[PDB]
Amino acid sequence: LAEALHSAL
Repeated sequence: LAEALHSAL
């Protein structure tokens, strides 16, 4: 989650 969310935004 941390990584995916960081890149998504």
